[PDB]
Amino acid sequence: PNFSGNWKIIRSENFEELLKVLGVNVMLRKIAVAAASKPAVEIKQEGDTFYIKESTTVRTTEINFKVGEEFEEQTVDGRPCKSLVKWESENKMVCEQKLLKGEGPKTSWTLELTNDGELILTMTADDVVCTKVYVRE
Ligand SMILES: *C/C=C(C)/C=C/C1=C(C)CCCC1(C)C
Repeated sequence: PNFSGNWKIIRSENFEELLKVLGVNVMLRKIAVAAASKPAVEIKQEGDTFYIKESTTVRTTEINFKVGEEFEEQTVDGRPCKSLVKWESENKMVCEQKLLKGEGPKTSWTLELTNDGELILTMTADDVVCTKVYVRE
C-alpha cells in the first residue's frame, strides 16, 4: 500500500453538515463548500512518514506526521489538536484527535486505499460523518 499520489475528488457526502457541527458560520460554510468542489489532494508516503496537502481556490493546508508518533494538527475549522495515527489494517489508517483548548465535538479522520485505486477519506465530528472519495489524476 502506497498512498502517494496526486488525487482528484470524485465524490463527497455530508461535508457541509460536518462544518455546521464544527460550528462554522453559514457565510464561511457556503464559501467552504463551494471551494471544496474542485480541490487537489497531494500525498507523499515514505514508509510510515506522510505529507498531505489539500488545496481549494480559497485555501491550501499542509500537514506532515509519522504513523505511531503524536503530532499537532488543526481541526478542519482551525482548532488545535494533538493527533495520533495508527494503521487499522494494511490499507487503512485512523487518526484520533484530542482538542488542546476548551471543549468541542470529538473529531477524527481515516484514510483508506482500496484495491481498485480509490482513496477514501472519512471525517467525523461527534456523530456526523463525511466521506470523500478520490482517484489519481
Ligand atoms: C474536504 C476534505 C478535507 C478538507 C479534508 C482534508 C484532509 C485531507 C484531505 C487528508 C486528511 C486530513 C484532512 C485535513 C482532514
